Amino acid sequence: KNLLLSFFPILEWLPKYNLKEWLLGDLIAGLTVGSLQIPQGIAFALLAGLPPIYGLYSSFFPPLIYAFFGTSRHISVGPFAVVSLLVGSVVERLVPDDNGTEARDALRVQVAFTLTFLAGIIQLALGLLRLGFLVDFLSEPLISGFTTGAAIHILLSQLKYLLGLKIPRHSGPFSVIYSVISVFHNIPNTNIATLGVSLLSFVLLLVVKELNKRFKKKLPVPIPAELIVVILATLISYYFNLAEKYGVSIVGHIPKGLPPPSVPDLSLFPLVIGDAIAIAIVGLAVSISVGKTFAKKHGYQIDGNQELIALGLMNIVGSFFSCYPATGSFSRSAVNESAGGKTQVAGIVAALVVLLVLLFLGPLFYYLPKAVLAAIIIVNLKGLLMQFKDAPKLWKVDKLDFLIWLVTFLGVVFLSVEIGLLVGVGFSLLTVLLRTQRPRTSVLGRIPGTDIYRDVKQYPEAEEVPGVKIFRIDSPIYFANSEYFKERLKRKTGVDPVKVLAARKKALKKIVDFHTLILDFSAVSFVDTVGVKTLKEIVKEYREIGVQVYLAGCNASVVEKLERGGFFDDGITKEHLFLSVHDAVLFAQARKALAEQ
Amino acid sequence: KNLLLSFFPILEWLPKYNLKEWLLGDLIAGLTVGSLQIPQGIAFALLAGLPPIYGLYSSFFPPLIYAFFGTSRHISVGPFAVVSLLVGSVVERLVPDDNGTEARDALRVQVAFTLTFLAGIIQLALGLLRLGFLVDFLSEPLISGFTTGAAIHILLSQLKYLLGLKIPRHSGPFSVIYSVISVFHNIPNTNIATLGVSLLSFVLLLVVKELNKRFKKKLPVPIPAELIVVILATLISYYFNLAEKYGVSIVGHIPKGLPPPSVPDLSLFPLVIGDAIAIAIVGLAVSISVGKTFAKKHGYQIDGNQELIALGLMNIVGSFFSCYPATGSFSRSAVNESAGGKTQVAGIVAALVVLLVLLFLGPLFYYLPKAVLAAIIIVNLKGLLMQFKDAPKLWKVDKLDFLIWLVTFLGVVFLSVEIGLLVGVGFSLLTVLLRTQRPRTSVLGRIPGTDIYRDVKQYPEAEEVPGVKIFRIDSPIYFANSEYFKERLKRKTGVDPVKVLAARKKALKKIVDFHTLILDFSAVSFVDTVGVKTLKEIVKEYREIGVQVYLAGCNASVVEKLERGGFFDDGITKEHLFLSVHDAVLFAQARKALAEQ
Ligand SMILES: CCCCCCCC/C=C/CCCCCCCC(=O)O[C@H](COC(=O)CCCCCCCCCCCCCCC)COP(=O)([O-])OCC[N+](C)(C)C
Ligand SMILES: CCCCCCCC/C=C/CCCCCCCC(=O)O[C@H](COC(=O)CCCCCCCCCCCCCCC)COP(=O)([O-])OCC[N+](C)(C)C
Ligand SMILES: CCCCCCCC/C=C/CCCCCCCC(=O)O[C@H](COC(=O)CCCCCCCCCCCCCCC)COP(=O)([O-])OCC[N+](C)(C)C
Ligand SMILES: CCCCCCCC/C=C/CCCCCCCC(=O)O[C@H](COC(=O)CCCCCCCCCCCCCCC)COP(=O)([O-])OCC[N+](C)(C)C
Ligand SMILES: CC(C)CCC[C@@H](C)[C@H]1CC[C@H]2[C@@H]3CC=C4C[C@@H](O)CC[C@]4(C)[C@H]3CC[C@]12C
Ligand SMILES: CC(C)CCC[C@@H](C)[C@H]1CC[C@H]2[C@@H]3CC=C4C[C@@H](O)CC[C@]4(C)[C@H]3CC[C@]12C
Ligand SMILES: CC(C)CCC[C@@H](C)[C@H]1CC[C@H]2[C@@H]3CC=C4C[C@@H](O)CC[C@]4(C)[C@H]3CC[C@]12C
Ligand SMILES: CC(C)CCC[C@@H](C)[C@H]1CC[C@H]2[C@@H]3CC=C4C[C@@H](O)CC[C@]4(C)[C@H]3CC[C@]12C
Ligand SMILES: [Cl-]
Ligand SMILES: [Cl-]
Repeated sequence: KNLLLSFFPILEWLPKYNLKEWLLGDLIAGLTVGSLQIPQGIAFALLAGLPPIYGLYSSFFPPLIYAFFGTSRHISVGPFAVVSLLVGSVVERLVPDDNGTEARDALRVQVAFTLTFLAGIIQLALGLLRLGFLVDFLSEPLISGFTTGAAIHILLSQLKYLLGLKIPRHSGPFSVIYSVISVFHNIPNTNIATLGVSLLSFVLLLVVKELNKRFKKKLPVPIPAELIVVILATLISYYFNLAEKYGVSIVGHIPKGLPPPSVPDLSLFPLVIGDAIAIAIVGLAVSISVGKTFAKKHGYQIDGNQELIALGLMNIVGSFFSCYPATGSFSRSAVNESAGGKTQVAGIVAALVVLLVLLFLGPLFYYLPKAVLAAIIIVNLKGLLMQFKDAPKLWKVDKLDFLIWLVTFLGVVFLSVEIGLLVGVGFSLLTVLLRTQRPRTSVLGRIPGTDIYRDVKQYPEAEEVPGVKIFRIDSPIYFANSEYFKERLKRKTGVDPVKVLAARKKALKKIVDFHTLILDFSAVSFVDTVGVKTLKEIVKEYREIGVQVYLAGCNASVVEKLERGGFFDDGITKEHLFLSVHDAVLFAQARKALAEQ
Repeated sequence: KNLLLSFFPILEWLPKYNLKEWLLGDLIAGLTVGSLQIPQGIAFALLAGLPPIYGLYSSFFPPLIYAFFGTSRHISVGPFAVVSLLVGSVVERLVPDDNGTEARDALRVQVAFTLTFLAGIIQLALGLLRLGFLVDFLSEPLISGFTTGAAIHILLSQLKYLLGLKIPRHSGPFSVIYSVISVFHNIPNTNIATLGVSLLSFVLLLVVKELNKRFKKKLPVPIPAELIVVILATLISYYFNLAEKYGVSIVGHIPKGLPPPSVPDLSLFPLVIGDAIAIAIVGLAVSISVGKTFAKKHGYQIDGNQELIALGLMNIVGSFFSCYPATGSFSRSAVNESAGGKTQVAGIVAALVVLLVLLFLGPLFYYLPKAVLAAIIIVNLKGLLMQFKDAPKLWKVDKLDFLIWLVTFLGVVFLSVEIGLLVGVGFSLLTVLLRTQRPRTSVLGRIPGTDIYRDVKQYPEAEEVPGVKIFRIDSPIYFANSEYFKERLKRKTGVDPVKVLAARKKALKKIVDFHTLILDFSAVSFVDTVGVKTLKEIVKEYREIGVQVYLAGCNASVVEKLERGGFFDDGITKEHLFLSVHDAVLFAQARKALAEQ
């Protein structure tokens, strides 16, 4: 049935796969992306505090399970920088660095699996409850700001490995500040051989990237830069024996064999639930952003809810099979597309390359220095840092879009990354109220010899109709802007009906221009409860000083809510609702005439 | 100057005060409200965990300082139920109940003063920075929900005092649940004499309230119920000697003398900053709500910012002079108005009544049982509990207004009161995005023999113009709803321009109805950055399949932001902006004719 084929997209898109003009392309793309996943896999695993094999496990399992339940065709899932950074924060916070090393690593990976599990379950939940419309509310400025901030943290973290210092640091409030001054203090304790292999690594990386970009193809597959750099570095550090002689830190023992099946111990559920919620939201945001971009560019559509179910299932299975939360990335996805990726066959191919390295190659990466991994992370951070090109653009167009970007960026750098995201999302939602809370109110006049009405301050041509005052608000009337609307009505019509009633009563017990106000509700998108209360007030007041109030332009939903809210018994009838300002005006003049006689 | 008179309203409204038809009324109102403040002062002081004299200090100082800097004329400030409940939470959390008693009380009141100070400073800050428009965003359902929840907590807290049990409880997550089952467990440990004086207290209160309400005036001032009940109870508990014989808990020693000048020790600033922020926001919300209600009803206006400055100064001075955060209340304000309050002279009068009780009367309230105070609190909780009459009303009109009320109510009862308020405010802001995220899109037709255009599905009369497709969205085009807008455009116009371009290119390299789309932007309130990007996409796509796109109805601000965002160089010129759908249609038909030849 259509439900089972929509809950397993693989069973629908796989039979249709034409093996002649696609298979070659997807195999090229898969080999290119596998060659890129291995080094980064290990690197991002260090950045999350886990042992190095978890990167390989996270590069193997997730892409498979996604290929099965996933709707996007150009996304590459795996271990990505910012999710790695969040997992790292949690692990070293629940497990300080102080037999002992293996005990610490066992508790570390238990925390990692609990994180993966809870994040998977949250993503899966949101997907089943059809709440995948809430990923719309994660603004593009919000995620730009967020990922740029996180790239500042990731850059600072990998400075220490890059010199060879042994600085402890935090990800807590203002931690960046004392972390960089910690690095400025301990720069005389710089290992020189570590700095050497770091700069050698960067030189080899920039040579290979520039060379294979500008120079002639002579290759169906581009040159895997990170892989050959990792290979050359481990060979050098094994021959010249850097580890024991010069004291250069290396990657530990990488074990041979498939992942062991594990169980995330939920004893830690109340400690890590906060960071698991942050991991789930960041995963959704970046995975679905990428999917949507490539889908638009290649002329197809992804389902947000099925993407949440896919990503959720991916992380839960990974949780059992010794992984840490995977997510879509723009860098791998760009590489998977530019290589000639057409389907999730490319993901399956990449995962087979990581698989053969998990089984066979394995402990050849013993003598790999940690400085080469830190350099790889930095050259891949280019992407996220070039998003500072967005703060001027936003500035030029919309200052509230600029502020969302700035608040999230500063939130992330100069407080926690979880707190940064929370503050950013709040401010993001507030900016809608801030746009609608002082709307654009106008008094309309008729253009001479035409049956259209427009603003009198903006179109001096338009004349007010005698006896008839027409006022138009250009916004919803809800709790934020209802007091303002009533005030601006009483200011631009130049009548306060309660002051006028007070004057008239006072004069009569001691012994206005218009007879009809027409509210143009064409632009009133919606009303809430406070809006309806305010409208009842306005109509009752102007009834008391003897002024009929007509509504000209209400949409169906506003009339229905005014009807529910009891607008239609305090003097106003549904015979006072007109279709256009003109019809209201005509009826008003006609009533005035037939009531004169 | 006008600044000094606006920063001290007393210096402007006091000289004008006419001593003949007001002074008598304000003195009656002041005596009525002083008589009501004394008992409740003490009661609410117990509910906040402080010693009983702090209620009297908080009933004396704040009303004075408010009379000086305050803009409202019917508000009565003092110690109110919900602020008392928040202060209490903080105190017993930072100071558990375990010489010893006086040491604990000293640290308790130090915490209380720090709370008052920080809350005052936050209110003052918001007022100076002209951020008093943010008190608009605190919806009426949000505050109804919140105060009703808090009244459930306050009611449960005063059950234990009312029976005479010695149950410990919390205000933490789900604390209500195990707190009520704690009371159900310990009901066999009920003191009988305590329950006696509790029920005697309630009987005297309901007798005096009903009697002085229905029966003949024979009185310029109504009968102060709470005061005479406190007096009768202390006399009974002193003669019959309840305290030592039957073990009835009593109010401690109430000291004679003016408050001592104190200093809030800011060693506790990082412990109590959260709860001080909650106290400041709840104070603003309830004070300004009351001020606005009575101002509307009596035909004047209050300044939100000057109210924040007034309330801030009030709490800072109180902080120094041995008080805890005061706020406006609807109950006292109603009583101050119904008694014949005209100005803040009534507040000054009330504070003089509390003053003479601080100096002279004082330790006569030694033998006052705590059960009488708990009964007074419960009969004053009527107000807040009768707000359950709001959940049906909201339900009937607007389900999102109903959900704001429910989420805040449940947040407050079944989690923390601070967390309840935070969750409520979030959801409150989200409901604006939820209303605007799937707006009402339409395809418009011309009414026959009329130059107006309306929906074709809703008005079958209207016919589409040949060659011209008119589409109208009835919302802002921002990040929440921009993908939807593009989708609904491509669905209701029945053309996907990228699919059409693909078909045409494919056909040409192997070997639509309309020529003009008119976007009616009359109801587009605003655009953000993502909106402009989407609009550029739409225009570029329909340029590629050879369809001119005109904008008919953009307001000034949208055109300016489209101009900034670079909308006006990808094929569209400012010569494609029309004033009305009709003008666009005419121009489109004319261009088509003159281009045919
Ligand atoms: C009661 C509960 C309260 C509890 C507390 C909670 C309080 C919550 C907080 C709420 C406070 C937020 C209020 C914002 C009001 C909106 C006004 C607004 O922004 O419109 C813009 C002004 O803004 C700008 O353009 C400013 C940009 C510069 C700011 C920092 C630069 C630093 C550079 C780098 C230095 C780095 C570090 C420095 C930073 C420190 C002008 O807008 P516009 O041009 O007219 O166009 C758009 C139209 N609108 C939007 C205005 C309609
Ligand atoms: C664990 C529980 C967490 C619950 C959180 C609840 C959810 C959060 C809700 C968030 C709602 C909105 C809060 C964000 C306010 C933005 C401020 C702003 O406009 O400043 C802008 C940049 O300034 C910045 O750089 C801001 C940096 C971050 C913002 C801090 C806000 C306070 C919360 C931090 C909490 C600290 C906690 C301490 C440690 C725990 C510039 O100001 P501006 O005035 O717009 O400038 C233009 C001038 N005019 C003309 C417009 C006026
Ligand atoms: C990606 C990031 C995510 C991270 C996670 C964060 C997730 C954040 C969460 C977000 C989730 C919120 C989504 C809400 C969707 C809006 C739909 C909506 O409410 O419209 C209404 C349906 O709603 C109702 O009427 C329901 C009312 C009853 C509910 C409980 C009753 C209990 C009674 C007592 C029992 C007590 C206990 C029981 C309670 C347990 C229908 O609306 P309508 O009639 O058409 O009129 C208005 C029109 N609109 C508004 C619809 C346009
Ligand atoms: C200290 C740091 C704090 C930072 C917080 C950050 C800021 C918070 C941001 C708040 C943003 C929005 C969150 C509120 C979600 C409302 C849920 C909803 O719609 O349910 C409603 C009632 O259900 C209820 O009774 C809800 C009760 C409270 C809501 C809990 C939300 C999770 C946060 C709690 C945190 C727990 C923390 C644990 C302890 C610390 C009904 O659901 P519905 O689906 O609408 O029903 C109608 C059905 N359809 C048709 C509409 C579908
Ligand atoms: C996409 C890739 C190929 C870009 C080129 C990568 C190499 C050759 C170059 C360009 C990108 C560069 C990194 C980008 C980011 C930064 C941050 C900056 O504050 C210090 C230099 C540093 C750390 C750069 C070092 C050199 C670098 C790694
Ligand atoms: C310092 C951290 C917070 C990064 C934030 C950078 C912000 C504050 C800076 C970076 C570059 C800046 C822009 C650079 C260039 C111009 C062009 C000029 O004609 C108007 C100002 C404008 C548009 C600047 C506005 C502020 C800006 C966006
Ligand atoms: C405004 C005043 C005068 C109302 C009348 C007060 C007295 C006479 C009456 C009516 C209001 C009543 C209280 C209102 C609230 C509740 C909550 C309910 O679950 C149990 C009874 C209890 C605790 C009531 C006890 C009796 C009570 C105190
Ligand atoms: C139990 C706690 C959470 C209090 C919340 C009460 C809510 C869920 C209840 C209280 C009273 C109820 C209302 C009582 C009466 C009616 C009239 C009927 O024709 C339609 C339903 C309607 C409108 C009910 C809807 C739900 C309602 C508002
Ligand atoms: Cl990446
Ligand atoms: Cl009260």
